[PDB]
Amino acid sequence: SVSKANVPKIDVSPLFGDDQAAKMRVAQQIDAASRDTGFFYAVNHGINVQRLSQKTKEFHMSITPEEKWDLAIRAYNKEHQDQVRAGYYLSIPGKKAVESFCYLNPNFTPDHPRIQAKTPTHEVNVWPDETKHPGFQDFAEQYYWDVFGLSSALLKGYALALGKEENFFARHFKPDDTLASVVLIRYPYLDPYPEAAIKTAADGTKLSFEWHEDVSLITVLYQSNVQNLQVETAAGYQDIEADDTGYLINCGSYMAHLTNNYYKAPIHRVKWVNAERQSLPFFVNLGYDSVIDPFDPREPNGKSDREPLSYGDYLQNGLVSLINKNGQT
Ligand SMILES: C[C@@H](NC(=O)[C@H](CS)NC(=O)CCC[C@H](N)C(=O)O)C(=O)O
Ligand SMILES: [Fe+2]
Repeated sequence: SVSKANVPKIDVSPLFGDDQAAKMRVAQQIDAASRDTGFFYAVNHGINVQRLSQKTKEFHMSITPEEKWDLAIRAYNKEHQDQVRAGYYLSIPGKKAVESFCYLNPNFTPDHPRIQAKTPTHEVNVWPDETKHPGFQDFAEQYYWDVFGLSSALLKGYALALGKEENFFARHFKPDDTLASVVLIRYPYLDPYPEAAIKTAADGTKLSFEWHEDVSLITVLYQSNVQNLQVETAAGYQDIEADDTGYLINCGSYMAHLTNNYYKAPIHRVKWVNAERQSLPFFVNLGYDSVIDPFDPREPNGKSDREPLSYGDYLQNGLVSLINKNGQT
């Protein structure tokens, strides 16, 4: 008595090519999914997810407490005042089970103009010692570009779905300046599992992370094959099936803003499961000054009474608000 949500599997391979009629047939599927539950699995994506999972497991199981403090974001280590987003997010044994590592655009180097200007939401990534984690930084940086490619293709499908030219979103999603992030999250098996680390929903469901809409344009997520996510629907919360061969895709609240809620940002939550598993989201964020004029695909003239919002303003407000609502992660 918690039924499964309709989450279609869509073959996105035409989005990488030049068959325009085939791309329109993919765009139709994206439209349908975005108007129903808001979630779909992208299949035939070209990314080696098994390897991704293996490399990530090797990192999570070998990092030590010393390394974690040395990489910690400022919420856990006061000496690291520049690390708001990038770094290690520690667990608190007996109180908080989850732990994670976040990194941003590898092009945000010490000489990048936005780093020199000290613009909010831009940081230089921190990495563990190469001899303790051979090949990890290089793997993680190449993964960023692999998922960036998949995301650009997906944004082509969303633009066509909405009646726009294929580069409508993608032209604002650029290697030199995207604020996109990867998060490598570890959810542990624990015996006993501390009650303090388990939250409870109004409907009685045990949770690891409460209800929310994503802070993103779209979210491109790989998870282990253990069911955990739920989406709010007409008929209550419904289970999203796991599939550790595909990427789970949904719209974030910036997409909802731009489309006047034609494509809603679905409300979803993370169930508590006592299992050792991985959750590896890529948050598709645009540039700091990117602005798309809002429109409404349900209106004849397509006009909307929403005002333009720059991406940088959206993102900094969003990330802080999500911490205030659902806690530091
Ligand atoms: C999917 C994953 N959830 C999450 O990652 C949750 C909700 S979408 N996301 C966040 O807390 C936002 C992380 C932002 C990141 N630090 C950045 O600076 O860009 C999970 O819990 O499994
Ligand atoms: Fe989410």
